Amino acid sequence: PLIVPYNLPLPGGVVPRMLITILGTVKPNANRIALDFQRGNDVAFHFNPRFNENNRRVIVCNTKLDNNWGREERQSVFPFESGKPFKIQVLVEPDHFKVAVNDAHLLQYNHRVKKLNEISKLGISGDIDLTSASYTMI
Ligand SMILES: OC[C@H]1O[C@@H](S[C@@H]2O[C@H](CO)[C@@H](O)[C@H](O)[C@H]2O)[C@H](O)[C@@H](n2cc(Sc3ccccc3)nn2)[C@H]1O
Repeated sequence: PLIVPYNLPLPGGVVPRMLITILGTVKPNANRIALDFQRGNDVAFHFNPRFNENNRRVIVCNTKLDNNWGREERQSVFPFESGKPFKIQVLVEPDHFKVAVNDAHLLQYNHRVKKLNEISKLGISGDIDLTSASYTMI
């Protein structure tokens, strides 16, 4: 049981074949969740489930540079359900982050920030009860 918002240090940044696992439970009337993989103040990879944007559920992903959001990447495949236990796995690959939820592939996001070994924090926020956050090499 971890207090949200939660900061997970990623020592020496990320690297291909590093797997980051987030476990928790979605709150009963959730509206939003966010994962923010940060390089200093920049956000290399923002992963943002939205449960009610114009009465649709959507995943929004983006990058923040010098305090400005860039081009959003959107999709309607949406695996989360309010009130349920979830697992998000983010696997760093050479050209992209890959995300799987509850053991089903969800999306990939190409690397816009290229200094991977400087992406040294993961922020976890929004409408969840967070159980644990950790990493391993596969
Ligand atoms: O681009 C990614 C960002 O998008 C904006 S919303 C964006 O705003 C633009 C300008 O008005 C419109 O042009 C676009 O159409 C529209 O999508 C979101 O507010 C950004 N966010 C999401 C979250 S979660 C969260 C929020 C509070 C507390 C905990 C977790 N925290 N920050 C980010 O997701």
